[PDB]
Amino acid sequence: EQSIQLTLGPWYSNDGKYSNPTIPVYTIQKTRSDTENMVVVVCGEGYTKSQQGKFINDVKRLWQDAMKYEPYRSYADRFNVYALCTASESTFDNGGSTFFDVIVDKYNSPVISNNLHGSQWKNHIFERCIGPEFIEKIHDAHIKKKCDPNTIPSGSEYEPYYYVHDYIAQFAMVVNTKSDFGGAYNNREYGFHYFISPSDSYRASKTFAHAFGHGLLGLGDEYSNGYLLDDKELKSLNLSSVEDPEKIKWRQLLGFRNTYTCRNAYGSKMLVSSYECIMRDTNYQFCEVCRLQGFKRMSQLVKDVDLYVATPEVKEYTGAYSKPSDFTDLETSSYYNYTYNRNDRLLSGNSKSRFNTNMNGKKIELRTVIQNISDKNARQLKFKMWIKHSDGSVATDSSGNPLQTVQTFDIPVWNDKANFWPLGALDHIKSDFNSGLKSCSLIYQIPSDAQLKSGDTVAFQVLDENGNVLADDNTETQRYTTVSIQYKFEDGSEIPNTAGGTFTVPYGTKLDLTPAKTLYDYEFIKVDGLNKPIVSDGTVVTYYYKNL
Ligand SMILES: [Zn+2]
Ligand SMILES: [Zn+2]
Repeated sequence: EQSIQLTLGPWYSNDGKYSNPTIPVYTIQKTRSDTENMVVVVCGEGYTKSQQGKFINDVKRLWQDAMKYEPYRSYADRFNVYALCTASESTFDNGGSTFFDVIVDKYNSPVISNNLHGSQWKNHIFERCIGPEFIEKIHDAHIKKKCDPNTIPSGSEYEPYYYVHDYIAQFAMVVNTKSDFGGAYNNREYGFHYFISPSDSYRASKTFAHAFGHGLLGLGDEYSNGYLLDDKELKSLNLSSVEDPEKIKWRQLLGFRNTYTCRNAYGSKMLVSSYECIMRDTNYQFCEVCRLQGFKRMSQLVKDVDLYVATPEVKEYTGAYSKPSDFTDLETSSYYNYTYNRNDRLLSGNSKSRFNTNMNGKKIELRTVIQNISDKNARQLKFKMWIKHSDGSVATDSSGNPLQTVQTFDIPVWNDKANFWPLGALDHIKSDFNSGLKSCSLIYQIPSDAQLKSGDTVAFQVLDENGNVLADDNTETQRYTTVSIQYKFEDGSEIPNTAGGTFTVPYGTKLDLTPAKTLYDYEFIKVDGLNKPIVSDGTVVTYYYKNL
């Protein structure tokens, strides 16, 4: 009941096998209008018509798994996700005719092969054919197509299609295979903004999250080689060749969690902020620099986000890794020595129980990084830190004074926001990493006469100007809860061409999103499940739309 139709001439289907395809559209997630959310369009490669149920379930699995990683998780309910059921004549492994002519080259890179059947512009199909039709028929903006992609253009072959990657934040192509491969194609000046990953490889979800890190978050491969020249140094979001810690772009993050600049290989001139990142090796999480940069990138596409508050940490303050000269050795072994030293001093998250009665007279530091997303309003955050007894009470010194401290930090405006992948940008040239960025450190001396008890821990809060708690000592290990979204007609029927997925949120989160006025041509009636704390797995939020 919901589909788009394409007209593919010889440049896109030279053998005529997909000259006029009908493509069913499935909505996996639609929590707001497409103008308010980041739109993700996923197509299938090497799935025959009878395998489209497998494709939709594969897209839901890979998507739900990608949304478990920060920074994507912080925006999980701000994406609209659509699965386009592109049918191939053959499965990918059987090797016959497929919708996207994907081949795996000698370097294990998956590519759309224009020369497989002579379709000269096959790898331009997303922005010249699928994108404009989807943006006209399905996307809430309903932008009319203005170009015929099968006729010879009189001017630029690229400029008429630049709008496609502003309405569609990302194109993803999932290949029906167990083969292990991954490929990201980002070059907006030449219309490319898609990636190719497999449905069933041993690391399928990890590959998907990594490739999405290039496409959506604008991040580079952290296994990259070479010395970055000035233009490449300024352009890169998460790589650097600056050996001086006083000048490196991410100097404010040094010593925050596992952030210690190091070479990405022996003798390498390419430096990374952490050796343990998914952008270098798919077995890891996103590093703090990738989390910050990716959060900043997505804030440009969903503009109701005001602040980034990295999860604070508490460590015993010994003086180690407290000044730039402590970060001059860039060997990978120096990164690992740094992480062992941090483990030995950690007093937060899973190491909260490492606080003991021998902490009297010792200093402790509450540290985090904050990014202001506003280019207009400066912010003031208040940090509170105290020593709390196992029975909730606040520990005191030998005179009855509580072992508590407070500090206020100013967060400057993000003045350079227009240079950081704003909506409509074709590239990234230069940006000031420190614009709107503030590393916050509260160093408190535990009194020599502190009355410490067995089971005491460090408690803390980060508060906004109105006293709202943005983060606390329970944040790092807080439970996440699974939410399921369902789409129904007024009579209770599941809306055809919907395949409602799940995402996770911090326990107690109140979802406050304005539902889209329409789902396909159905008008919104009501929603059950919003503006109420999510405190159970399998919590269902049901969106009701009126049938035609
Ligand atoms: Zn990569
Ligand atoms: Zn990283």
